[PDB]
Amino acid sequence: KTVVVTTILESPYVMMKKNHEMLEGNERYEGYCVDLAAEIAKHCGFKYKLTIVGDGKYGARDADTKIWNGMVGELVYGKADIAIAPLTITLVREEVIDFSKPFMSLGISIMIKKGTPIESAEDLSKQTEIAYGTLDSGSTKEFFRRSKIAVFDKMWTYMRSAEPSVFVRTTAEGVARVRKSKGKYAYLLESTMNEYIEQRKPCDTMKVGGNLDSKGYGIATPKGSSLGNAVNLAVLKLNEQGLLDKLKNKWWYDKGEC
Amino acid sequence: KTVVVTTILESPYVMMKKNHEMLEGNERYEGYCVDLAAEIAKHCGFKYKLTIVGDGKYGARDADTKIWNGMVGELVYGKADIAIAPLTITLVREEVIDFSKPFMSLGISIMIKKGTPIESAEDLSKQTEIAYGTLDSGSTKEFFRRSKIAVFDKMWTYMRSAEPSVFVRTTAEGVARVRKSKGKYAYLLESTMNEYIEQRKPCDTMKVGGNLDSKGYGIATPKGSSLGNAVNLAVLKLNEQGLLDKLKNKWWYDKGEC
Ligand SMILES: CC(C)(C)c1onc([O-])c1C[C@H]([NH3+])C(=O)[O-]
Ligand SMILES: CC(C)(C)c1onc([O-])c1C[C@H]([NH3+])C(=O)[O-]
Ligand SMILES: [Cl-]
Ligand SMILES: [Cl-]
Ligand SMILES: [Zn+2]
Ligand SMILES: [Zn+2]
Ligand SMILES: [Zn+2]
Ligand SMILES: [Zn+2]
Repeated sequence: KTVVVTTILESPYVMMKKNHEMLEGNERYEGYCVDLAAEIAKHCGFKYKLTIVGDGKYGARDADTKIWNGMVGELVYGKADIAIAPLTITLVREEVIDFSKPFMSLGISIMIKKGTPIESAEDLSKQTEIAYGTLDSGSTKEFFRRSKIAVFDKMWTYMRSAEPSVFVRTTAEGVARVRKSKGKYAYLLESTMNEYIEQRKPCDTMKVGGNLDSKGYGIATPKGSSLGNAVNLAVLKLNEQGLLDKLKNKWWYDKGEC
Repeated sequence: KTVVVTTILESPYVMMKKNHEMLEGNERYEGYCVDLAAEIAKHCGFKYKLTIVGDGKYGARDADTKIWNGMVGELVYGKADIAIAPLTITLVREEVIDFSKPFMSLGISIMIKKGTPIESAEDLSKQTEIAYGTLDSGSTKEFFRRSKIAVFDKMWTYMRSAEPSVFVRTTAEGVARVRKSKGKYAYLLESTMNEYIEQRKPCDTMKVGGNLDSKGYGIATPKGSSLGNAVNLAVLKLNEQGLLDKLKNKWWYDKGEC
């Protein structure tokens, strides 16, 4: 009866509360997606258990094993009933899981340390002094891996073979690498996160250029899941009444520091 | 076998070619959605007939009759198999028809004649000198009609009773009214269209303030339609390979005039 919700620790979507070690269950977490799960759960009338993805990944299909990892894997293999997280709706995932209409719109963007002489993807692609990468097992990397668009194909060719590896295991590590590389590392990630980090101390990073592509985050459920149909309508409802915009302001700007 | 596609004449989505009177069938039309239908049809392998919505409306449910009009009505009542147009994904429509993942993201925006002293929805709502309205039988009007958000509820209260009526039957009429009202009429419409018009002669209008809400356009099919599942995957594919961004640049900017 209790719906298992898989998610991933990613600020400001899901964060441990400062005093989480004294709390149990869902109360240990806070954030935009934790607030969103709370809303969906009560408006849809069900009990749920928030569970952090074991491997801490969003989800990609291994070429060798053909196995899905991350949150996508938890849904594909029956470990979770719904994923409420900043999970990008993409063709390859849509073939194996169901997504609700987008609860948030965004795009791939470039994060640089302030002062870095880069203003766009074209600039990055036509130079080597500034290394750049993205998150492993995420949609951004798969976007670049499968892209045949000139500029993006060139960036992928560079990234897939760059040494040291330009890929990071977590967004936190990518941001930390941008902050500690003295302008020599640019990080490709979704605009929403880029925007979030831009407003967090030490305020030493910035989003440059426009978005490279346009995507959306949706709540995901196993293919042909009964719950998915209802959740999709619940998300549409929450959006129309301004709850999602309200949540965005609360977690991005009301808590900003720059 | 031939899929009936309902659409609406709305530049730059669907426009009659200059020499359409000498052409027949689908060849009479051109535009972003005509290009999009052409893509979906060949990548999904089907013949189709583009058909303009009889009443020229997007679709709303009459309170008295409870009947759906516009393109939504054509799908609900079996007159068309798919609607390929700038049809906004909304809760009330989602209850009766199926939408693909968004092929375009946008939001409600304000269109004003250049020079009009209005910079936001709050400004409009706290004054009466400048009348403002939206399109009848569209999602923007239903957004305002059902909204309980303070500012939007106040604007709806004003609009529903304003005299002369602030509602227009077509986007063309709303834009014309903005252009001929000498700053005394502001028009609420989706940002994509606002952006389009801003780049068309006489270049006397402009989009002001940020978007009031965030929405998406999806391709619509009758509920539980087999075609919908496949089209949704086709749209996801087209987006990932940059066809939609390519189409946007072609119909909005490559043809701009301001
Ligand atoms: C963590 C986040 C959200 C900033 C992100 O930034 N670049 C990405 O690839 C992702 C993950 C992506 N949303 C997904 O679902 O794989
Ligand atoms: C014509 C267009 C697209 C500019 C528009 O602008 N305001 C609206 O309500 C609509 C129609 C809407 N997209 C719909 O589906 O009802
Ligand atoms: Cl490597
Ligand atoms: Cl009236
Ligand atoms: Zn609620
Ligand atoms: Zn290496
Ligand atoms: Zn094609
Ligand atoms: Zn009247």
